Amino acid sequence: HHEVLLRSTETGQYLRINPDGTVDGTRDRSDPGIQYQISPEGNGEVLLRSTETGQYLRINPDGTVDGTRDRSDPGIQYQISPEGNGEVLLRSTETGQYLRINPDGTVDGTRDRSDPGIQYQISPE
Repeated sequence: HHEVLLRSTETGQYLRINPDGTVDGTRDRSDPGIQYQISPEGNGEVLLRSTETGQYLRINPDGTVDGTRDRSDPGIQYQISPEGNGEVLLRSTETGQYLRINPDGTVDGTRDRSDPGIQYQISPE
């Protein structure tokens, strides 16, 4: 299905959207909530849709991260920005916040371009 995994370059943790719409990080490569489809929006924007539950990764204005079913719900548009050597940043267009996965497996938004938790590998399933 051309699914991809979104993996922290820092810790190797995978971004997971859970059936309850919560989002966190896990090392469990077998978890069904870590597969995504990149949804082209055009103009350099994409949505990141969890395949198991059809939810889009959302970064909320308050800096919290969760999932949503509704593609018009803002906060779900991203710019995938290559850094080099196959590492990328995932920048939410609405607010300009980067998607951050922290070493403890919590996931939130940040503007700190230097934070080690905003770098990802995107790999084919």
